[PDB]
Amino acid sequence: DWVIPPISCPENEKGEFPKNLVQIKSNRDKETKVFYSITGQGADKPPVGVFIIERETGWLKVTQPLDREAIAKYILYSHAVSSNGEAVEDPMEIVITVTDQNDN
Repeated sequence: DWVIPPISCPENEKGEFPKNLVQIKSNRDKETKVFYSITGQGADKPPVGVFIIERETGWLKVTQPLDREAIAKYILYSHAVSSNGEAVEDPMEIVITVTDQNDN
């Protein structure tokens, strides 16, 4: 079921950017295919241009990895819409915690 406010994002990820990190999960996805949207520091606010999400699949991808040395937990806001044409967004706060890279 789509119910998990907290999320995890690796740091110092190396490979091919932009790169995907984790899928998103809302809630209204129990009545109609809901699409996503993102806004807040990391997307539109400084640092602007870091995280990006697919309003269709809800895949959370980023152009820049995270850094525990800088921030241990990032926070973003998102909106929801019905792939049918009806808006179903709501002030949703997504919490993204940082986790040790695959290196350990």
